[PDB]
Amino acid sequence: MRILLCSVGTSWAVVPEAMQLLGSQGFDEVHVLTTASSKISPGVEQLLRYFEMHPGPRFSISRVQDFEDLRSEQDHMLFEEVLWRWLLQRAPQAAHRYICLAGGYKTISAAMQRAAALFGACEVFHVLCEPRFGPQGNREASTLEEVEQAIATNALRFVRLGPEPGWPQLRLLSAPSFPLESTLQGPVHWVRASDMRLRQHVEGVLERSRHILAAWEGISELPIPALAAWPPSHLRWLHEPLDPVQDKAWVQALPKVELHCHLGGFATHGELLHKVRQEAANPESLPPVRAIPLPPGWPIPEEPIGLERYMRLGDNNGSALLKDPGCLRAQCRLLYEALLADHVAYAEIRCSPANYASASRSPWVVLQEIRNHFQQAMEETPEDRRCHVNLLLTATREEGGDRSRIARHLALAITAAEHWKNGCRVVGVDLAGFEDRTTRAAMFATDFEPVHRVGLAVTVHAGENDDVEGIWQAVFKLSARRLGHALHLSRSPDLLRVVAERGIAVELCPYANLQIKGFPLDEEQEGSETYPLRGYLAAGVAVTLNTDNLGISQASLTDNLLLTARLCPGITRLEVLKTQVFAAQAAFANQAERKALWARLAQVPVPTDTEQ
Amino acid sequence: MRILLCSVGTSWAVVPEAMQLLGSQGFDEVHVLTTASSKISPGVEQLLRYFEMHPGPRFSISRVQDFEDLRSEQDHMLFEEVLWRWLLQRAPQAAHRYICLAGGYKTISAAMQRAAALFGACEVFHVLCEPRFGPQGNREASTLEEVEQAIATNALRFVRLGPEPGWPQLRLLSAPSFPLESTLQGPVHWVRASDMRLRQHVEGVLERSRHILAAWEGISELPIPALAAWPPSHLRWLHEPLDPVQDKAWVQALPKVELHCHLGGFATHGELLHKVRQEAANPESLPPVRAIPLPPGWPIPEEPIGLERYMRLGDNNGSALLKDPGCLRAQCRLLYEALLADHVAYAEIRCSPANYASASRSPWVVLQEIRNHFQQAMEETPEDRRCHVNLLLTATREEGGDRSRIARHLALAITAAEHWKNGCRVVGVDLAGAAMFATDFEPVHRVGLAVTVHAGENDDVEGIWQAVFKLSARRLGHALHLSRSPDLLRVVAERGIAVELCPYANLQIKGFPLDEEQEGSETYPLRGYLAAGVAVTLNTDNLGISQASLTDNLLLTARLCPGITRLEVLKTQVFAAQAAFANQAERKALWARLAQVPVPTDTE
Ligand SMILES: Nc1ncnc2c1ncn2[C@@H]1O[C@H](COP(=O)(O)OP(=O)(O)OP(=O)(O)O)[C@@H](O)[C@H]1O
Ligand SMILES: Nc1ncnc2c1ncn2[C@@H]1O[C@H](COP(=O)(O)OP(=O)(O)OP(=O)(O)O)[C@@H](O)[C@H]1O
Ligand SMILES: [Mg+2]
Ligand SMILES: [Zn+2]
Ligand SMILES: [Zn+2]
Repeated sequence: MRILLCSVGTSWAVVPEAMQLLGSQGFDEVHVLTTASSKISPGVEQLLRYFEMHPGPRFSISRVQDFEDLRSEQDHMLFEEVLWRWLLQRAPQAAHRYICLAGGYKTISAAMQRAAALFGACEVFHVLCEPRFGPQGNREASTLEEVEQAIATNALRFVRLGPEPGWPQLRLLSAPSFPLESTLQGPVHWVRASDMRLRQHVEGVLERSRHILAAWEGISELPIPALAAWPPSHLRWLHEPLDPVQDKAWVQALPKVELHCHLGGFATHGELLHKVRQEAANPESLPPVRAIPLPPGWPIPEEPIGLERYMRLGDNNGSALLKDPGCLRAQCRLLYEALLADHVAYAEIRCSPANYASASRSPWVVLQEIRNHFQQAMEETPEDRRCHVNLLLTATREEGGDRSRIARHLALAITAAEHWKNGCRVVGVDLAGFEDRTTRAAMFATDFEPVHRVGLAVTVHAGENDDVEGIWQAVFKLSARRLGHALHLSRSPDLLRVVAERGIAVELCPYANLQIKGFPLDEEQEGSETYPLRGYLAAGVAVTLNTDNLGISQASLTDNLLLTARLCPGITRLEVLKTQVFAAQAAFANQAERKALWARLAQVPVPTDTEQ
Repeated sequence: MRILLCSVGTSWAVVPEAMQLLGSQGFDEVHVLTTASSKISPGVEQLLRYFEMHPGPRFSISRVQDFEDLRSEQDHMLFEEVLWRWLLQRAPQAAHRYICLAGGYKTISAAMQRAAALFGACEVFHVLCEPRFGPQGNREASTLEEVEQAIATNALRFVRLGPEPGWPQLRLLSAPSFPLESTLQGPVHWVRASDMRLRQHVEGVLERSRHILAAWEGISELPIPALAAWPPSHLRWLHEPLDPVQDKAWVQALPKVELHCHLGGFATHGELLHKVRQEAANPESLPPVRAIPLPPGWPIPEEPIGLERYMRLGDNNGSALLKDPGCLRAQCRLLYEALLADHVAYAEIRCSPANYASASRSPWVVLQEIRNHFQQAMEETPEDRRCHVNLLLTATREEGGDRSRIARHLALAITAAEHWKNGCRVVGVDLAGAAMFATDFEPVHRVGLAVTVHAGENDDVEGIWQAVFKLSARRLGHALHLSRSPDLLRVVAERGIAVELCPYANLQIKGFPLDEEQEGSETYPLRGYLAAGVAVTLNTDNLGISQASLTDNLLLTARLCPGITRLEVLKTQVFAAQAAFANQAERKALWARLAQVPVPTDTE
């Protein structure tokens, strides 16, 4: 089976001439598309007559209604937009198509040759008749007799350039997808192009291909393989330094991952603290709102305020408050809205249910409510806009240490891990207060064999400190898989290798680290006191950027990603985009949750200021 | 610059008119391509006349010295070759390239257009002149005076089609790569094409670029990202089950990673055993060659012979022979050339230097020599086929309670960890075996050494638990009973711990059904581990006792695990590449070797 397709200009003999390209085998179905010019209609009748005679195969004559003649580029494109549509309907496949570019404009033959290499074809050929006919014998065949003279006298030359396989994304463009309006004005199919959709599709299938092939070299330096379809000018933008003020609208739209977030430090002051209190189940046991003054310049202080002072800023929330069932519900719902305004796709919230247990509300009752308040908010959100929330139970700070309180949280986490197997889950424990030397014994004095034997992951909170010996015991004694605020790894080069090669992730909180211990800002060169984010990446450490306390720090996740530009000199926009892939791998998520998080991470927003 | 390329034929006024595309500014140097036909010569003389009477931009006239009239596609093939090469010489840049497809045959314009669509161009226009000239005012301006009036009277209408982006890997082709010979028969540069490289290097690019696009979406499933450039038939042959008869040549040519290989069990008998004894420094001390019979069916025994009988099968080599300084070189060199013949790109050899120490050669002297016998062999191999060898020290539990050997090996590994920073390195210790939990393996962890633990012959699930969390093992050897504990099989996958599996050593020790029509209750746990997300690696263990190379071990999986595909054998190599104890420099060099996957030969 073989379709024939050719363009007809002012000479119609080409169509009967191409009929002999296969000797006497001909074509199983021929088609002719030409213009609406008044000089073409006269040739239509001749082909109709010649189609009336020798009517072996099926015939069809079509003319572009909206293309009289070539006056401007708008005309060629108009006919170009129709050729592909007509080329799909008449020719459904690419292995049966045969094309001739004899009749038509020099820009119409170019529209025929190009059109074949895009949707695939079996062959493209040309015809050239000897000018040994007509009066004086110095002209080519122009009558039904002269044409048959050259047909029977071997006066036609066929220049067959060769077949075209076609591109992969265009061999499935079916004509029904791009309908062509055909009018039956007798034996002529006058066609009209409804929309320019097909052209807007091919230009989108060949534009994306050229971008992928230009990025098939650094495809291993790209954290997200979906960045390949990005224009080369955009990929050069991605490789330049981050701008904290120009990229705010790009970082704010990134699908991010949260791994370090305390539930009790969320709404500590401002319009949010007063909103949590208004939800109290009994607005009579709420303690008086203290007056905790934020240090000057908050969120960016003038000097570090130490860890002890940093905790005290969250005294209007936490253990006091949220013991009320109504105020706890508000926190678990006002916090999920924050994770939706940051475009966070996966979050692990750190909670201490034993801090919220009253005489009638056991730690399990509190933990069961926290899980169900996030699971309801998760279910009331579209699957494409839904932030997945998992829970970590915290072995708290110096408030802990007692044997009768660090093993109650471990038992609570073990029971919860086996309880919920879908939706919001308890995925691990957070050994906070690990930097407390007194509580250090309590952490190593308690057995963690049950925690590891049930599949719960351990993350260690290496807060403000300089004891590199604690990090060694966290990796090898507690089998921790993540490290919190490990800001002095570069000092011990031998420990930086162990962390990098073993795959332990490091949780860095830009704002919390700046407000507690302080770091140089905007320095033109990397010195000795500089933030270690860029040194960890060079050493092969899987670093992640988190918020820690959305309320105490007064900075969102976007404000933490932007501060790295002013905190690490030279950090690029592919570096921040790379920490989101490290976080996705450091998350204590199962296969189902990971597969849903990579889909969200593979939707990096396109930049807008890629013009210089 | 605004270089312009013009094609000419029986009409020559196109070039003088095409030069007006830019208006009064014009071009800086317009170039013309022409054939060898005599009929075009009158235009050529007129074209030179126009150029000489219109001085300015560099004017060049080139004729196709091997094409005179369109007769067959052979002429067409020769036209494009020169055309592309001609366009690669007269117009180097893609922003200075202005092309006019008017002049020439009907197939010439397509080549002038298609070629632009492949190499790009600033513009490929089309100048049309009003037929208001000639003696009767009916023909297009043909003479010198008519062309001027056509330009002067604005009888020109240029049909601009647009610029051309081209293709990324094709928008770099320079002139010297595909040169040309221009015979100066006067002001005309008669050009000709020597070879056809500019049509085989181009036609093949679009072949590879369509494979990438087709297989790009189906990516992230290929362990090696470079496989996307494979033909779809090849990329679909990769997803079919392995066939350990027809694939003995593709598996043999694969770059492989060796993570479990014992030095002392290499040349245990046969021709290799005598080539190690033959090089002994003190032939008067070589022990007599004990008679050790191999169970019938070796390497495939009719029944599992257990571990105790397996060890005794290699009693003609090892500490018996390796205490000789000369026999320790043949072992280290006859072993490195066995990995070269197997295409191994990175290997970790397990040795016990304390078993070869005499009263004059301390364990450090033996290790000092083993390291330099591998480093010397590595440096004497080209850096293209060079297998990088690292060393693990095996601290085997002894059946005397004698833990002095354990102490010497652990101290030796810590000492050698800092000594060597390049070339062959001691990268970890092998805990081939409660005492180790009282051994205080912390010091090896503090110096950066990795730990590998052989899983005992018993189904000691509590043993694999303590290796992961007490010994902090990063790899597990012979952990065939992981599926027993569903919670353990999930901890191993989530922590990224790798499992070292030896298809022959496991078959000849425990025994597994072979070529069973479907998965059963006593099948090799390869596919079960892979499905559970466990990082699995296939090794040789003892290349001498087992009598099988790394290639044979990979093929035996086609029988132990029915339905295993050829993409899985590549996954095990990527898992090994990430489970290796190599550093960044070594890992970077190993990824380059892995990326050179051999291409399937049948595919049909
Ligand atoms: N620095 C921190 N370390 C650990 N958990 C913290 C920290 N700050 C806040 N939290 C979170 O707060 C919750 C319990 O602590 P909470 O905020 O109630 O503090 P507290 O010590 O009980 O008293 P206060 O009311 O003065 O804050 C848990 O979610 C815990 O994760
Ligand atoms: N498949 C196996 N399973 C367990 N242990 C093994 C296996 N293969 C070898 N071993 C033991 O592991 C250690 C590896 O050391 P190696 O084989 O290089 O030494 P050797 O020179 O053969 O020692 P020997 O003096 O015992 O003969 C030895 O104890 C060897 O017996
Ligand atoms: Mg031995
Ligand atoms: Zn914290
Ligand atoms: Zn072993």
